[PDB]
Amino acid sequence: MAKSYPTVSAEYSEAVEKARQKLRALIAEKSCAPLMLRLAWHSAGTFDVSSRTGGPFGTMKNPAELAHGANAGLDIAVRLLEPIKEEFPILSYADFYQLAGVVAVEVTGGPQIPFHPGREDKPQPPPEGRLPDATKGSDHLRQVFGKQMGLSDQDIVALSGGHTLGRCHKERSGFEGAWTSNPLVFDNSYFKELLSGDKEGLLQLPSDKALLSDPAFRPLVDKYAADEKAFFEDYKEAHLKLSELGFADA
Ligand code: HEM
Ligand code: NA
Repeated sequence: MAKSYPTVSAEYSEAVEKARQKLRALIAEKSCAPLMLRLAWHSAGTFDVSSRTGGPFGTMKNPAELAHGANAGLDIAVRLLEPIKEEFPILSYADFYQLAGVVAVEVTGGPQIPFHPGREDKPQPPPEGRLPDATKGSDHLRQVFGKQMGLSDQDIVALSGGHTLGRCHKERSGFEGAWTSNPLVFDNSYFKELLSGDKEGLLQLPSDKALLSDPAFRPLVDKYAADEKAFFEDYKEAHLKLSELGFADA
């Protein structure tokens, strides 16, 4: 009951479904689901509840936001998706990029995240600096996910499982390597690798390691490493909330 979703026309809903189908095909055919999940997450994760600025309002299309250091490489994702967007002028960029994130999780075998249309494309990007610093720890994660976005500790650990997909690139973030041996498969391998420690061929960031030493985050790591179904359930709920920060709040 925290949300009151807006009414959109049948044509809008039809466009969402047709765009979803095109996105499912492109994301699978181009093997770019991890990048598209990162696109949706960096679009949404800038929300600060105290000012109601940032969030999933289409601003990743804005070159000034693409130029943020944390968004290096997301210009590639925007350009890859633009041919589909051109076929769906009725849709907001805000909805379109969140739909791409939901599709990225689906096509890699993850949970089916509900999707509710109607986000507006806002004119101003957030200030740079809202997203998490990979070199910091649990206090910082709580400032970013909790104080800014309004999400719970469970949400932090579940969403960190997005690193089950993809990898870091030296020219984008400056880190280099994948968290998992199967980076196109949405599963609980991220948490299993965290628990087994550093090892040749795989990466862990300081922010990942902070989940192991924190007394509230660690039981959640243990749970998700042991129980993929529980991870999928909590991930679905957290991704839904993330994708709707500042949107349709009652
Ligand atoms: C918890 C704090 C987080 C930190 C510090 C963080 C940091 C990073 C960094 C440094 C990269 C590498 C970017 C590059 O070099 O290409 C990355 C990639 C990625 N992030 Fe996170 N991230 C966080 C949370 C999340 C969340 C919440 C999600 C989604 C639910 C997510 C999904 C991804 C994905 C899928 C990639 C790989 C992209 C690719 O393969 O191109 N991350 N993250
Ligand atoms: Na994986």
